[PDB]
This record gives sequence, structure tokens and C-alpha cells, in this order.
Amino acid sequence: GSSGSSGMELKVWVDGVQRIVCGVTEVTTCQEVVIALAQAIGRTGRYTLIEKWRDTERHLAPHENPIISLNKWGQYASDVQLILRRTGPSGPSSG
Repeated sequence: GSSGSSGMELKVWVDGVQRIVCGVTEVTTCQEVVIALAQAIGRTGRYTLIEKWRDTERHLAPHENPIISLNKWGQYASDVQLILRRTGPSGPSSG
């Protein structure tokens, strides 16, 4: 399938614990990330990537890039945090 040595660490809150993700790059869109995590933790389904800042929650698109979505802020990019939320329940897995 796909593979890439060079990657970036994306800080995203997963189950209360911020889990790092290696491999994600400017190119890698949000859809590729939101799924990567769900697959890493196990269970799979429909997840999303929300950014929390100064008490502001905003949903992102599956076509929008995670690294880029942040770059925007730049100076105040770090302050912004990521939270993987579920927008839909899981289905029949393992048969």
C-alpha cells in the first residue's frame, strides 16, 4: 500500500491521552489522519478532527489537511489542540 519514511508528529487527544502520530505530512489530509488514529487504537468507523482554541470548537473537512489547518494560525498554532471525536457509531466487525 502506502508508506513514507519522513513524517510529522501530530498532537491529538485520544481517549484523554494525547497520542503522537508519525508519518503524517503536509500532503496527508485529515481523512488520512482521523482514520490512521482510529486504526491505531483499534475500533474503526467515522471519526473527525476538531481544533480547540480559546474555548472555540470548529469542525474540519475530510479533504482539509491537518498540518495546514494549523499552519494558518502560525504564531498561535501550538496553542490550538486537536481532539478526535466520533460522529457516528461503529458497525459489525470481525464477522
